[PDB]
Amino acid sequence: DLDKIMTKMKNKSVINIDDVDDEELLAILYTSKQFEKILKNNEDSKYLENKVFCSVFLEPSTRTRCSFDAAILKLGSKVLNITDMNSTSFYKGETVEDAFKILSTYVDGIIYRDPSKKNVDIAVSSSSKPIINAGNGTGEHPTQSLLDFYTIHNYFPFILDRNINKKLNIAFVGDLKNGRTVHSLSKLLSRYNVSFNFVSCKSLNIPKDIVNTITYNLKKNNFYSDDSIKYFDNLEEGLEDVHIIYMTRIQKERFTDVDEYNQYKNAFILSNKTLENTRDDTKILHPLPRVNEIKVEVDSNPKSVYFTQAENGLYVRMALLYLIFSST
Amino acid sequence: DLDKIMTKMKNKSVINIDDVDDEELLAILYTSKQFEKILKNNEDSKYLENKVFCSVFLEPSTRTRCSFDAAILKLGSKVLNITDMNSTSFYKGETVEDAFKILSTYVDGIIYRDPSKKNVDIAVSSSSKPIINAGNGTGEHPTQSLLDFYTIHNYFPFILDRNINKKLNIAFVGDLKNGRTVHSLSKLLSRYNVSFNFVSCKSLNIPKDIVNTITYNLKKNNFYSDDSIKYFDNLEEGLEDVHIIYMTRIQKERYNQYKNAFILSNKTLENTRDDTKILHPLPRVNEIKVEVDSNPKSVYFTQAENGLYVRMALLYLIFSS
Amino acid sequence: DLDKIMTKMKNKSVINIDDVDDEELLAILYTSKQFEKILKNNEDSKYLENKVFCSVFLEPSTRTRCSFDAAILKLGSKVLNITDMNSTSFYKGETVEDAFKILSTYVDGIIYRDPSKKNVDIAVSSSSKPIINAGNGTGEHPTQSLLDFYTIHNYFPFILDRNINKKLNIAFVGDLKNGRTVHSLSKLLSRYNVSFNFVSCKSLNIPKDIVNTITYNLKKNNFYSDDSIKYFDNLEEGLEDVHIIYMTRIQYNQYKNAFILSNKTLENTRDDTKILHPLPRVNEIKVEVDSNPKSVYFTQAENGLYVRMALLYLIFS
Ligand SMILES: Oc1cc2ccccc2cc1O
Ligand SMILES: Oc1cc2ccccc2cc1O
Ligand SMILES: Oc1cc2ccccc2cc1O
Ligand code: NA
Repeated sequence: DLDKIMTKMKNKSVINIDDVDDEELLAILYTSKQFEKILKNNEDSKYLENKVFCSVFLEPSTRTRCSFDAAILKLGSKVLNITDMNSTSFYKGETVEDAFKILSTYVDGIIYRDPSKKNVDIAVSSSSKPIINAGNGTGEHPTQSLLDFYTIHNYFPFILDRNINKKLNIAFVGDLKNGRTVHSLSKLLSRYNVSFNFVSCKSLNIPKDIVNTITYNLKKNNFYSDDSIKYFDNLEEGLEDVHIIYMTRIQKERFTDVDEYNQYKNAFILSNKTLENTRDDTKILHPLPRVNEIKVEVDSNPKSVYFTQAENGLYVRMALLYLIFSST
Repeated sequence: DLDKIMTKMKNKSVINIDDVDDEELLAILYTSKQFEKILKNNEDSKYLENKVFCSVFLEPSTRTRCSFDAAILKLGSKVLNITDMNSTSFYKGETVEDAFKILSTYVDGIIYRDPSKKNVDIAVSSSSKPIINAGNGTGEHPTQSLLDFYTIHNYFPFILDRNINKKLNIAFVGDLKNGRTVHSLSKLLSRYNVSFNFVSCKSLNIPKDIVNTITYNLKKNNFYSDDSIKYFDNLEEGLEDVHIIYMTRIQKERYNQYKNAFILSNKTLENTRDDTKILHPLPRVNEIKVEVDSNPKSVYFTQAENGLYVRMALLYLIFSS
Repeated sequence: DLDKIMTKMKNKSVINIDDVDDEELLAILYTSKQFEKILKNNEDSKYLENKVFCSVFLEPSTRTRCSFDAAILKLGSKVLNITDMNSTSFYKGETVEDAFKILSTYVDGIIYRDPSKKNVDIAVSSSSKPIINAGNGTGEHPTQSLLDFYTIHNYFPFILDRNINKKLNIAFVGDLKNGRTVHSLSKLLSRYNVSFNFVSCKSLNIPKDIVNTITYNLKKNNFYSDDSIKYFDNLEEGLEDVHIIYMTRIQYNQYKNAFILSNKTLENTRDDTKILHPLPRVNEIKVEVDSNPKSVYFTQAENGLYVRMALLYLIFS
């Protein structure tokens, strides 16, 4: 019932993936699928024409910012842009609360990226218009999780059924400790019948916090067992019997010590060889950009869908904006 | 007669607040009010759709640039942005006159902000398209004046009457020397029955030429008396019988002694008139304590919101077909 | 004719002026002229409405970036801008191939300015959408050549005829060595019946390989003679009997004052001669020359709007 769902979603801020419930998630997946058909047939996509947004990006994140701008403008809307290298360079003396109180009288909605946990939450309480969090310091990047799930669901639509006999097995590989994308998508997937392989070097293990949350979310639907969560330090064991391989970025800005960065960047390299004993239906995701995590040769392997995944982002962002901001 | 005033304003540049006459001021106010009703009722505000603008900002002024962009885009028009720390990084060898001659062949109009006084005036005489000055070295910021006036007029509509028995009293408080906002609004208010309190430290006093322009403008409508301009030292005396309090920003560039001289608190407001309204061009740092935001005398966030309506109105009047 | 040409040009990347052949040049010039009429008569110009572009400028080049944005927006389209000082801050660890692969799934076309040739060539192979090169290190600046040629063609339309009895004579003046704009436009003009006067100081001479290409092109269309290419030291000889004077930017001290165009120096030129300069100018043309009817360098800049509109339209409609 897209109409009941849309009334509920209208004017919603999306800050954490838990702001999206089951019915909203189905509305987003369905709407995303419509926009995919629309774009792929070169149909008119201007379903949100009279809106003006502000996109405020207070750290270097030009790829994410451009993804949101492309979705706004493809919807037929307009966007003005605030971009700065950090938040203090923009706010200067001014409080986040004043800035958002006024900005929100200028525009119909705001896309906000700020590594400060606190700033996004201040923004939301002071804004008189809906905010979409495009990523913040505290591990929430909801539109990424949504586009990841959309992508997963396209190959394995049983993920939505909550069928005790149809379990999806995913391996997360790389920086589990700091990977926000992993945190947020884990939280979402664990609402469904999903089992997890965590593959990482010791100092980049998945945090306890995330494991507790995954545990809680699986138990809630009686899908939690001792086989639900496995831990591995090598690909040959961790890649066995998974439907999805999700490779994280290894972010240089996160590892000061360049030797640590060099150790972690080359610990898990996906090649055609490391893929030989995976399931025939397995699909490889990566939020992008990559550096050495996935060899170029893998781009020709039909198991890889990480470029399709990034393209799916346009559809899913358009869908989310449309559902929140349309007057109908 | 809006139709007759719209023919007059079409393709007008707005550089100084003296480019706007009494009747044009009325049409801006009236048109701003229409945009306010439209926007408050969540309605379709595409009143100017087929235009392309260039916004040229040659000092850091992110907020003002976003204000204008919002107005343009909300009207249904388009904008391209040139942004730089200073004007020399942008012009480099090239004359302002060449740059504006060419730019004007690409767009329908130009919003220009440049800390140089002279540049804007060069730009206007070289441009084949209207220019809106969004603030310059010579203390002219006419759209700020317009929106300030609109906000004042909302609470004290008699300011338009030039009735000898209904005088508006305003205190400007802070940096009067370098306050672009103060110079421009004083020039506009002084065409009406208004008296002025200037509250500042010695180093930041209002320039004489602003005093001359005020005096000259008041004399011209017989509103000048020896009471018309007073100068104070402290708030308690400065704020005494004033319908409007206008706090300036006190910005670091132009300091530790200046920044704490005049902070508006609920204390400093106890012996103002019941009906006084507080304006501030924004952003605010410490000039007004947060407690004053709940005091119903404060209207600075409405004032900034009003700027959407007034900028939309101005653009509409100048650029529509 | 034009729908056939448009089907051909649809989805073309324009990287070098040699990506544009005779018939594509004709469609560009025709369509440019239609946009000129439309704009000058205040008519609706929204011929490309549902398109979203990405403008990627990886060196400072504000004026060229604004021209393309103006043309996109005048067509009724939208643009998102990527706008930093070098390419390494933008690519960081990502390959140019991955970056363009993904960006071309988000947008309908890309306007790209990068001083690196390697980058532009990888972009074109990786992009699933057409790219327009907005200028690069190597002097390929095709939209500048196109608008230069449009401007020339307006005053001397015989340039397109390839008539042995109607030759256009052009002088290029200033920094011929480093003046990209010259190299590119020379290559385009040498497809036609054109003779060249190169006016420069010793150290800023036109490169021999540009002279080789010009020679080759003139021979191929049977327009080459021993008068085809002349070399000069000075304006008084150089400016003689030329339909076009093209002044370069001089972008030093001694080498930037040698050829300044004044009303005096124009006294013995043809009455019909037109003065172009790709702009901005510093000292190369005196302000007095702006009033002289022979000067068209501001009309030339304005024409650039029409020409960029035309090219965008023809590629992306
Ligand atoms: O994930 C990516 C998104 C992009 C968007 C715009 C331009 C380049 C991009 C590269 C990416 O890896
Ligand atoms: O104080 C202000 C903050 C702003 C933030 C974004 C856009 C416009 C703004 C105007 C303000 O006065
Ligand atoms: O010389 C030029 C100046 C410009 C200024 C603004 C936009 C485009 C411009 C192009 C020029 O050649
Ligand atoms: Na824009």
